[PDB]
Amino acid sequence: MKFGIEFVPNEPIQKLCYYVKLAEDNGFEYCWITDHYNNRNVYMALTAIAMNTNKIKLGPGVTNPYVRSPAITASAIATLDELSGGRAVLGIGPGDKATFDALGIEWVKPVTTLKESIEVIRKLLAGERVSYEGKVVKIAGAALAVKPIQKAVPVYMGAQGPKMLETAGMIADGVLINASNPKDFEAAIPLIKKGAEAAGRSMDEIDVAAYACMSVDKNADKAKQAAVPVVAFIAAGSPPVVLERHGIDMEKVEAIRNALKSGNFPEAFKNVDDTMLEAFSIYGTPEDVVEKCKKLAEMGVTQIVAGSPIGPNKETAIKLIGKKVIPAL
Amino acid sequence: MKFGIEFVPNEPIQKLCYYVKLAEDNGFEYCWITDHYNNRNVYMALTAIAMNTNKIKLGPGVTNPYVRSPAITASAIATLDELSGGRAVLGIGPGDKATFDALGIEWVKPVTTLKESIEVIRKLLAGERVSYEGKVVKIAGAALAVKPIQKAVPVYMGAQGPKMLETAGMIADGVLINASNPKDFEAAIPLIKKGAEAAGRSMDEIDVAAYACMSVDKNADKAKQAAVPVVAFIAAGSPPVVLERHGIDMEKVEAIRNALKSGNFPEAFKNVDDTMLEAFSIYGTPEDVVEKCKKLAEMGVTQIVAGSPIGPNKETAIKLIGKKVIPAL
Repeated sequence: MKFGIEFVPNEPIQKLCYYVKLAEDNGFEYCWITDHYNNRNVYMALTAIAMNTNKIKLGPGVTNPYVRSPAITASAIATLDELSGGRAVLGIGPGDKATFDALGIEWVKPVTTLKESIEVIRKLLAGERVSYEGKVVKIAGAALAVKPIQKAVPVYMGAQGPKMLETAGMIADGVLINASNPKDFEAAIPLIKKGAEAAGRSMDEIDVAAYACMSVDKNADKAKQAAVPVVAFIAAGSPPVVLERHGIDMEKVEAIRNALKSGNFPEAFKNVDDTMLEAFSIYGTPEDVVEKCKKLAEMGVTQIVAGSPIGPNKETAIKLIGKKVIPAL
Repeated sequence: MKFGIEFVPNEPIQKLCYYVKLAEDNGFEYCWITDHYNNRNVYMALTAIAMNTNKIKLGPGVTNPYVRSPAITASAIATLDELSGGRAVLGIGPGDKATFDALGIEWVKPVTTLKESIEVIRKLLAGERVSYEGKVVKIAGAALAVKPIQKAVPVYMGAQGPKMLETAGMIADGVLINASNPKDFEAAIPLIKKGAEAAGRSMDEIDVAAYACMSVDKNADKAKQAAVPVVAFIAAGSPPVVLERHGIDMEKVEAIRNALKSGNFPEAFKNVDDTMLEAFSIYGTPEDVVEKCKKLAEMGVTQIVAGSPIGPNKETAIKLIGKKVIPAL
């Protein structure tokens, strides 16, 4: 089992560089940085991280086709790959309507746009002069001067829905699924396989990654309490099918929704229950978390991403995962 | 007279960082990095430059509203300003049709779009929650979490045309004019002044920058020969009015145009003449260049940007400008 780590660049970049180097020292193999217009710029953060690291793979987790031209995304990735000596990965998903509403961007045909953007990005990274008359993406004579070090930079698709999961099976090197529980992967991974089989691919060529809420502490209950804020947001944002799959109490989900939309975070967290914590986070002592990670592997997960909060104290939790979780997996 | 320096990030970023640190050591006050999708990413380059420098102001020269959301541009600038301790500058212009044709981007109302984008970027950088119903740019509830250190990051507009120059006079902190000869500023600066007066502003609040082709060498003729390739491109791309102002031989301009569009650089360079070099570059010994810079200051130029080639050898020329040009001005 390979481990990744996820951060929002919402603190000074020097602090983030400390966390990622600490993660590298502790045997994490992937560093995923979120890409939201309101925070520190993802590629500037990744440049600093590359300068402070040596071996960990790193990239946006995830960017999207809309906030920058896919041609800009390609050369940003090539730049990262050069600086890092061949360690770049491209995490890319469809984005979200709330963001694009605020920025005045039309969310055109997200599944098609993501596929066409990935094809164009890969052709540019391969050094091709690109003429591409897509249904959405239209390129006429574009060519990079900047070149990656890797022959093919791996592309990980953010995928939550069936059509996106099947598309990832056909074209992606990895899949970032926002889930933490085996039931979710029992359902998701067959859809990826359907796409792999349609494309004549083996699942061996696809890294199925759990983009998980993780909270690890020597005290199981402190780990549980630290996962509550993130789980509140995950439950509030979960589609019906996910809430049905885990038997979540919908009246509690509505209480969380109302509290979050007025910013009453204490009130929202009051409504998180044990069912929600077991469904939407990997939490507990190291021994607890190792067992949970094993049951995800049994469903076909091949990368676990230690996502927020990581633990009650991120510094402490990164070290504890490195000493008593990663070596066991 | 303040000095800037311009680079294309078309080599490994470490080499660029050496040049910019060398420029800082030699008394340059501004560093302008070009923003084109085919090269290394401008903000990744600027991050590395910021880490290798201390005092020089730095930013894109120039970005545009189209290749990234203006909200992304705002947080990229804020991120740069934070990393650099308050040294960011935002160079921004309209872009160009050739690029946007290749990327599938419609070049909507260049002057209006640039004005609205600047207004939005400034409101975002000021910490405002932005609802902006522009003729082109439409923002609904966007807000940054990242903050610059400067209260107002200076905005320099790239401006070549009359409407853009007048707009820059009304709204910009500085103007980047792609010209090297006093005749061009004699014509341009009154248009900026027209806008400043319409907005009730003093020209004291506007840094008029000559975004110049510069070539300095202890041997005047080596300096002249090093300027030929850039001057060939400037002459080929100049609007009629500029070629008319300098009495350029249009037949040589056409020979240059045909050679460049087939990539015959030797043939294009054969057609560059003394008239073109005097009109489109600041070249010669340090003594020559000092006098030429003084005649630009007399027209109202307050920053000279040492643009490509800088000299026959960039390292040698940066040092020579620092020792025998900047101190004299």
